[PDB]
Amino acid sequence: DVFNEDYIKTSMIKALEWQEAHPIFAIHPTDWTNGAYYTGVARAHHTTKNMMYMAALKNQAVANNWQPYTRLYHADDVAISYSYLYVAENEKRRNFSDLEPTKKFLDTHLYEDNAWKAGTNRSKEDKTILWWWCDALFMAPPVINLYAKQSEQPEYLDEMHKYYMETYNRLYDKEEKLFARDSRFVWDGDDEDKKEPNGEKVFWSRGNGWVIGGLALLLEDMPEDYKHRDFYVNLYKEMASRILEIQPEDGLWRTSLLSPESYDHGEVSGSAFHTFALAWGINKGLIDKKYTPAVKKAWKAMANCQHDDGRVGWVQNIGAFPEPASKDSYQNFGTGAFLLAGSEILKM
Amino acid sequence: DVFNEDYIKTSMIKALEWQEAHPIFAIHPTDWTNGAYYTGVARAHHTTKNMMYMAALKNQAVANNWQPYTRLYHADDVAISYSYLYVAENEKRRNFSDLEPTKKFLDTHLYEDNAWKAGTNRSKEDKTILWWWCDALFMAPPVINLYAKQSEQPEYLDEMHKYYMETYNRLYDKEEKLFARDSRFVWDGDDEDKKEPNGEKVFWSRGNGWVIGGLALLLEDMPEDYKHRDFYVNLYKEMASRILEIQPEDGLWRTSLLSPESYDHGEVSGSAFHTFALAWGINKGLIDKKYTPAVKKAWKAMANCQHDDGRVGWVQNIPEPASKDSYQNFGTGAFLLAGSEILKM
Amino acid sequence: DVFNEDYIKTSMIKALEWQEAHPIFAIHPTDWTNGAYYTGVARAHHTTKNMMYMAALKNQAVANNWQPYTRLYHADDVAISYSYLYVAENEKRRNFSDLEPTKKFLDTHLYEDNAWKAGTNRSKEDKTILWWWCDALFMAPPVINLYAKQSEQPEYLDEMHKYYMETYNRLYDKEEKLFARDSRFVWDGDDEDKKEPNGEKVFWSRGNGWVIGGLALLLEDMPEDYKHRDFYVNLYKEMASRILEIQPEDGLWRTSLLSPESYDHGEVSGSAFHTFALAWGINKGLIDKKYTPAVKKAWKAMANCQHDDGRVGWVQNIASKDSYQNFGTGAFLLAGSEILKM
Repeated sequence: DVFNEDYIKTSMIKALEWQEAHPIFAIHPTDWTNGAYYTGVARAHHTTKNMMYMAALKNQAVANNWQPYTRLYHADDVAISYSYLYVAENEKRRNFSDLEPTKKFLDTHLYEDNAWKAGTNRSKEDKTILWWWCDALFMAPPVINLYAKQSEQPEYLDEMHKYYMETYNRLYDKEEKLFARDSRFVWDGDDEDKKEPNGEKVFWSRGNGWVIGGLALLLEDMPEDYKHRDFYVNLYKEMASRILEIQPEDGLWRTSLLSPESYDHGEVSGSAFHTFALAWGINKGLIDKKYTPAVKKAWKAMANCQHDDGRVGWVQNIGAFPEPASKDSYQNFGTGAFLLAGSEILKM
Repeated sequence: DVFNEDYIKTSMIKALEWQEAHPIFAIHPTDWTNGAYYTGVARAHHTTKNMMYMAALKNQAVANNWQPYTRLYHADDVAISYSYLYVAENEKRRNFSDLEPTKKFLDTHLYEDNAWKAGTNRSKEDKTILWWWCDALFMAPPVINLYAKQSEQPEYLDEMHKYYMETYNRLYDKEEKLFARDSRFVWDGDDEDKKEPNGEKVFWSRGNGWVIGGLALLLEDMPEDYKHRDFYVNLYKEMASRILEIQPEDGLWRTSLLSPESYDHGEVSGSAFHTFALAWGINKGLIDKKYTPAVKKAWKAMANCQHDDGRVGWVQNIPEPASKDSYQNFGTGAFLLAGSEILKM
Repeated sequence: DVFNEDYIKTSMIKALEWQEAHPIFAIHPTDWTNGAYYTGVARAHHTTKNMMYMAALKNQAVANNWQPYTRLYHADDVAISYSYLYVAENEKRRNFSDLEPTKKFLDTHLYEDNAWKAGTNRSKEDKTILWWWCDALFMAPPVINLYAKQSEQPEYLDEMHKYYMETYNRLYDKEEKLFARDSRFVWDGDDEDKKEPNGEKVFWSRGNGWVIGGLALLLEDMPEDYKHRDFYVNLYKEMASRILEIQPEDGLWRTSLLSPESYDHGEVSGSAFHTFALAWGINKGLIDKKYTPAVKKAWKAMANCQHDDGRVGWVQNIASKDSYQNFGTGAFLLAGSEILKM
């Protein structure tokens, strides 16, 4: 019974236990894959207050010495600080959490020059603004926002806004209400554009999941009266509206948003970010309650991809565009997304 | 059959496995929560000799670089050295274990001045002697005894005894035969005496379980001829009689010793310390064998609170109400201590 | 149903998950027990390509900061570098893998003097050549061989061969086609001779498992035209023919190879090394096809010693249905990794 509150809490614990027994990273335990994963752990804790989530969060923060990863120009490398900030706020204990290494990262990232800001890169991926790919909008903005809030330094939000607007102005497709992953996927309108197998624009489900899930985390903690809030609220509603509209019949979004018929089964990690962001918006009254059944159908479909031992399956491995997954494929960020969806499904 | 030797062994291993897969700490892997946990893992090893226990003990000792935690005035931060001392004795490898950080801790703890010894603290907790709260008598005394034993330096015991007597003189209720947690729970006869709803003095089950289970560990290894040994033996027998006398009908002590009716279910960690200390005393001949069925009733109750995947449940946190899913690493340690003695009965 | 491809892949994943949940070492996570274990994990990845094996390999290499253990004269302390070289080759990723600590170890191990090379030791074990005990032939040669291959430095193979020949000249019993563990077990025809309860020479199953397993790994990656290759092929063929010949009825080698009657039950870790090496050679064409049933029978007997939760049991410590070791799980994964390919 996938909608039963104890079912959902037990499924969430089992997903945590499975992933804790299978640690994984792309390049380091402090990298974006674990940052996204522990961000989901953090929200699962926020909803259930179960000590086991907080144990895992504290475990990893201590093991990593409260360090972000080390490419200071690189948004991916600060995603882990969300978990650090969350524990610092929610574990009231002196001589324990340390936010200095996060502060140091953010100061360099935001205020120091680097090759990406300088716009001197000449590659296909076009690495000529700080956040030149859409996934960055999950990795850095929610951390800068929670940092600004906890430290009472609103100026970080201004710097966040400047870079978020650059990404938005480059990659947000105003006609389709979805983000291209990077400049390669923006159309010039001719026979050399990158297209899906059915000829449509490429909009990657997890790619857009990062953005919309980043919006839900952002709006969760951004001040009510922040001077640019309306910009974020409206982007969130526009993207939510499209994602709802293109949700496949069986409830799971495919890895390709506009060419879902290219895949035989839906993909869990992008679907989990959408279900998180959607359930969040319904719970906050930003999205009409009549959308509850669509958000529940996704939840049901993802719940049925979870193995008896807790593994969250049907997750596409690391990438930058639509690719297949299978029933045993997993990743820590995919467990993280499932934990995010569950943490909001529980509040409906 | 919860009394079958093979049932108990497989239960204890599952409790270890489940806790190893769910590591936890209050402030650090070397903190008292882990020191109590791995002291239960040490005693499980000592009874069963299963290589799985010793693997887990060596893994954390090496991962922690043999260090206790860092507040050298604080008995909680040396609890972890019990496991280190146990590995140094029982893992037969020269040049593997390092007891120097434990020695550095004990020398500063016992011989150098600090603000708790100075007596100037003005808090409600009254942190005006080294071991100003009763739980400290599980954390430091058993480690100082093992250290004194392996170093053959009995002066460490004399120093242990001095501080142990301060805690006993402040907190042991000679009429009730149980310990108050700290000065706040000691009655002065005035307006803010702390009472249970039934009017009785407040004695915490796990608080007393730290003390009596610490007494069993101490007497396990203290020399038969130590000058002060009788004092610990009679303390142990007095607390044991009272703890037996107040045991609830279903086997499990509640979090409150003199007001069990304030809780709707028994609590596992305190009960496990009592069960360990009581079983140990029966096996050593300090407690009369007629008390076996009661010790056994407690083991059965706790064995039924273990989940199928090994989780030891009904453990009150360091607080949310204790529930069937609630666990702690020191609760799994206490369950392993109990099992380690039930096995030898 | 132990021969089905699926049963085999899921058994190996269970063995991995059980071992990963039960970390163990003799003295350090980078010691030989773990080197053996991760070497099985790397071969399981090589056959299956399952991302789970690679996550475990990457995890331990970063946790250990790519360091072998610390006695540079000692072959045991470099066994963990096989997994590091494996990751470096197979995880295509910049500024991630580090082979400098392995290179430093091998340069000192192979090219600098030490007390064992100097020949001054005067004990029963006779620690007077670099690799004075046969297990060292699993620990160091495969790592040297893989380092030589990835660095394009065949001079490392030449130095490997010098030390391998020493251990061969001392410890390989040419009439029995098996290795003695060290000089204590070699006969000189006096009362000091060590014998089994039945009068036979002592040949240890795991001891020999290390050698023949080492030889499969070595032959897997040594260039085909390497000038010393025939020595290694011939040795591998001789050992494999004998180990086939002495394999007990129920499929499992006992701890003692010439006195299996001194034990009630076979032992898994040694068996799993034999099974890996024998299955490897059948697959490579070095061993006759007709020996498939004998290797299949080993795999089945081993498969039946795995608990439901993945534990590989009946492994003698450094033996009972419960007894396990990390290098026993490693040997099980090695065997599986070749059985899959038959």
